[PDB]
Amino acid sequence: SMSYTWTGALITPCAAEESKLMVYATTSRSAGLRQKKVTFDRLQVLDDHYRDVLKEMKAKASTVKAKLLSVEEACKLTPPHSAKSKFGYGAKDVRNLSSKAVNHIHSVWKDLLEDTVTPIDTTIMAKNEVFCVGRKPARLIVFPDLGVRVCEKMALYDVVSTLPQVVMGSSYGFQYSPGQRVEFLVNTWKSKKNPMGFSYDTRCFDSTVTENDIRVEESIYQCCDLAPEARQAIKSLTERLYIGGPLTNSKGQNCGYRRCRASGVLTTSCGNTLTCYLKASAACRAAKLQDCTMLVNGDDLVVICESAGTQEDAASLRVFTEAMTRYSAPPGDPPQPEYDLELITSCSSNVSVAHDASGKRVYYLTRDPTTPLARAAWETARHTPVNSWLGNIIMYAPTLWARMILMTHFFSILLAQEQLEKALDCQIYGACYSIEPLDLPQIIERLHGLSAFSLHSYSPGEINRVASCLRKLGVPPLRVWRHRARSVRARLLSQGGRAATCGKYLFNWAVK
Ligand SMILES: Cn1c(-c2ccccc2)c(C2CCCCC2)c2sc(C(=O)O)cc21
Ligand SMILES: [Mn+2]
Ligand SMILES: [Mn+2]
Repeated sequence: SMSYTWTGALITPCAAEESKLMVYATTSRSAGLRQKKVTFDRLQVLDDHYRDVLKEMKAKASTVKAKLLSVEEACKLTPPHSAKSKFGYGAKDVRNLSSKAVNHIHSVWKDLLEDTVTPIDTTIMAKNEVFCVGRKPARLIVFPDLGVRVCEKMALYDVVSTLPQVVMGSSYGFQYSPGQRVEFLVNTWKSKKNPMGFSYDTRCFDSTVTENDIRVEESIYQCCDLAPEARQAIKSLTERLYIGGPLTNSKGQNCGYRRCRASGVLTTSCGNTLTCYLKASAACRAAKLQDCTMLVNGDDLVVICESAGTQEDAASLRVFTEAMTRYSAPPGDPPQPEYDLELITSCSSNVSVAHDASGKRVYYLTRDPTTPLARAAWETARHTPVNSWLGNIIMYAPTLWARMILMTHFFSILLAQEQLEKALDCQIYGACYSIEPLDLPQIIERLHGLSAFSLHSYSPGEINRVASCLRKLGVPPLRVWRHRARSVRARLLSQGGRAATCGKYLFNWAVK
């Protein structure tokens, strides 16, 4: 079946959007190009490898017990800036347990229990994201109304937060902080006698997810020991929402119909990760890969196994790809065997190595800095809700580029504007935090360890990547950042207190 059908009505913005300050932001103007790419017929043919892996996943899922959340619990766990309901209340009313919201949520719940067939309405919007130099079109986001979204937590929050780690174990990527993720990847790599690894990412993954895939996911959830109302709600959600439904634009027009994964539902991440794990584990068996270990984060897969030799390895990957494709998930770019862990990129990132103060080798997670730099650039001139700059500084604190460029430039600006003490909203790991810049040393220490303030002797390859990207983008070279940092550090130190703590920890590297 067609992943989507379209009426011709346009995907419309609900606010002024911005396409420029090179660096661009996606807008609804490009929605059409995305629509075209994401619209196609799915062919899927399952085989015994698939059935066998599924069986094993269900056996694990059958050891999980999950509860319903009360309306109140689901209200409190609703994010503060999520889109308001069409029924007269918003997130803040949900979070503060307003009778309007609570009564509507209860009525949505009752409807889900009493009707398991009527397709539920969704809104479709174009995502506004910043990229750098062609242009990629806007990604689409499909979500139901706020009341429905609270009900999804009621039925499934306890499931999505407990089940995936049980079914997928160490392969469930979302359990890992950056350093833990590296630790898993390095230990896996070092465990193989002659390691080979590869990344795979599916072309339009959400569009490739079929009705059957979504029903198989539901059948995994129903293996859990659940309350009878939960079972009914999960069924109803699956039939009325997850498998598909009508799409409405921001102006209330009907845009069409969805027969694939909606991107804006509670189960998107868990379900995509489970479905990718299922197809990829079965594809590892088809390909006959030896001593396979997988890491999955949605449709971002890394596989590390024992090499069977160069040509053998190249042929097995084609076999893996062929299996993935029969299962509905062809790659954007064909996977390539890698024999150096540093060269495997997944979730836009890769493992690299540096040295701590003692000279000990320390592995850490990095990435190509072009997008982070471009987003930081945007945020110097505009301003937004996520403050990706700050998020990158935190998640990529041990990297040469976050330390030399992002930390420097941003403290430079905070100092100049006297806003060291002003908290900033920052979206990280799906949550919105209010972060004070002076709190960074503690945050980084907790997330990455003290060695993050002491890494040196970066790998040549990583240093040259940073240098190249700066050259490509016309940003000053590393020597200038070091000079700037020495100045930033002196200034911080001059202020004493916590400002000095920042200078000392964040900018220890810039000292002579
Ligand atoms: C060009 N440029 C950029 C930049 C612009 C577009 C995309 C990425 C980085 C930047 C970004 C500014 C925000 C932090 C990362 C670098 C800077 S700083 C600078 C200077 O002369 O001091 C020049 C630039
Ligand atoms: Mn993909
Ligand atoms: Mn992906």
